[PDB]
Amino acid sequence: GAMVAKPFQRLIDLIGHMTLSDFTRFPNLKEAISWPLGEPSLAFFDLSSTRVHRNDDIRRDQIATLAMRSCKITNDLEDSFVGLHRMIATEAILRGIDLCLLPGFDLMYEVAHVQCVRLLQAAKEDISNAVVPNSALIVLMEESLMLRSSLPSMMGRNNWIPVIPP
Repeated sequence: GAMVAKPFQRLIDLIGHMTLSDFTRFPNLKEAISWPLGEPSLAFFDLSSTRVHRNDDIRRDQIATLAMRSCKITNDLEDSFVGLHRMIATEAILRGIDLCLLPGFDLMYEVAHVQCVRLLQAAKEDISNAVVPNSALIVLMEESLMLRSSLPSMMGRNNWIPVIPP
């Protein structure tokens, strides 16, 4: 059916035009977008943005592939969507994200939402290590500012574990 809201749509649409190296240059941010695939990816942003020109015919295949790679079920497409929905809920519970926002109708949006929450918590740690801001970092700073005033609960728990340098 339809979701009750899509709180991070605007941020998603900004991130969908950025590039992977705008995030991978910062250690905590890199880790933020390395869930759920086990490598840094903007693919869920790309499929969720309202600004990205995509082709509908191949959307369905891309979504299937992303689900299968996330949860590692490849033998049944519907099991893999269940599997990805489970990953979403698992991470959202840890992040303190309200599960009413994530009913599993638009799994691409839901992963990007959870990644946004990860990014906003991760940015604080990179900033307190005095990284050099780029426009990706500034966008995250601005969204946090807006939320601290509007609806601080949308950012979840302040429980990001800092990445340790190699």
